[PDB]
Amino acid sequence: EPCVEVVPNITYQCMELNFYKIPDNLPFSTKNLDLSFNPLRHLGSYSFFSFPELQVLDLSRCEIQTIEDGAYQSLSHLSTLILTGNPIQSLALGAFSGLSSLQKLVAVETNLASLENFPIGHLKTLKELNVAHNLIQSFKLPEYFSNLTNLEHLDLSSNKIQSIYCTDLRVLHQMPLLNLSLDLSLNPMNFIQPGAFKEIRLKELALDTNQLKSVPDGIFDRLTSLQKIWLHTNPWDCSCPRIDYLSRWLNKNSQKEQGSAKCSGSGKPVRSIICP
Ligand SMILES: *[C@@H]1O[C@H](CO[C@H]2O[C@@H](C)[C@@H](O)[C@@H](O)[C@@H]2O)[C@@H](O[C@@H]2O[C@H](CO)[C@@H](O[C@@H]3O[C@H](CO)[C@@H](O)[C@H](O)[C@@H]3O)[C@H](O)[C@H]2NC(C)=O)[C@H](O)[C@H]1NC(C)=O
Ligand SMILES: *[C@@H]1O[C@H](CO[C@H]2O[C@@H](C)[C@@H](O)[C@@H](O)[C@@H]2O)[C@@H](O[C@@H]2O[C@H](CO)[C@@H](O)[C@H](O)[C@H]2NC(C)=O)[C@H](O)[C@H]1NC(C)=O
Ligand SMILES: *[C@@H]1O[C@H](CO)[C@@H](O[C@@H]2O[C@H](CO)[C@@H](O)[C@H](O)[C@H]2NC(C)=O)[C@H](O)[C@H]1NC(C)=O
Repeated sequence: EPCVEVVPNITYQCMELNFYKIPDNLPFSTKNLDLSFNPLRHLGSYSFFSFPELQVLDLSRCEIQTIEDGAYQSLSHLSTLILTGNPIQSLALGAFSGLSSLQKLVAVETNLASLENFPIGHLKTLKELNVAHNLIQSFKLPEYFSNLTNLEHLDLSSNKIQSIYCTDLRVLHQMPLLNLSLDLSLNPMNFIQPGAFKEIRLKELALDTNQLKSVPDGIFDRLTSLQKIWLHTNPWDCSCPRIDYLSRWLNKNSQKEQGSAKCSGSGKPVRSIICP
């Protein structure tokens, strides 16, 4: 057997074994399958018919360019799907058909340019979507996000987002159950429009290591139950009264600040600024 048997009947590690096809020699009972670093290249319909009990499937760095309709149709119990580092160029509209239990979808560095085209609108069980390290230019969340009533973590870090506009979070405003962690850090973001966050419950908000010189007055005033926020490594303009709102807010909410937002040119912590 080429794969490593971690737990008999349950967990198999098939990493870097030059598989060009899904293995057919493993137990039907398998729950956890790691196929990372294999030249899989294309996933046809019913690729995982031998693995109906799968809960976790790792397809990281498998050179996958295309995923056909029903590629994972068999996988009614899959909770975690990992597609990190595949040069995906064709994702069929029914690519994720059958994934009735999916809670975590990891699509880091999958050549993703927009959420609009991304066929995940039927995955109502989804709790976490990780699309970090991609090519997304817009934070406008598509209408299908209203289907994702269990979403609690959205990672859009290391993308190509330059702005947050008011309309961007429109879909989320109608969703009271929401308790969302939102990572928008490591983006070339230099603009946040006034009123962009209106009373959403963002448990966590990361906007560090962007290109922000300022934020609108009152931008965070309507946030509900914010627990942690990252704002550091931005070129903050600490001239008064421009920095008045943000310095006041960070001072008051200092327990929530992770890391230290600092003034461009002086390095003084933004939370320590007091305008005359
Ligand atoms: C956002 O969701 C809606 C509906 O959500 C349902 O999704 C299913 C999979 C399941 O999770 C369930 O719990 C949700 O209520 C999507 O709109 C619906 O799309 C389906 C097609 O998959 C339509 O069903 C079809 O209906 C026609 C007749 O009307 C039949 O001939 C077909 O066989 C099939 O049953 C359904 O009508 C749509 N509902 C409405 C009111 O639009 C929507 O597509 C989705 N958004 C995205 C972009 O994914
Ligand atoms: C547990 O898995 C076995 C098959 O895997 C066995 O043999 C090795 C691969 C070994 O590493 C270890 O995983 C395990 O002992 C299942 O038995 C097989 O079931 C199929 C039908 O699905 C039969 O056709 C096979 O004859 C039979 N054994 C063989 C030789 O492969 C077994 O059903 C499964 N048990 C549970 C509780 O799910
Ligand atoms: C979002 O916040 C809500 C409100 O506190 C959390 O829901 C509660 O979670 C605790 C612990 O699991 C339970 O004791 C309460 O009964 C829950 N209340 C509800 C709404 O039924 C929720 O867990 C938070 N979400 C995240 C992702 O942390």
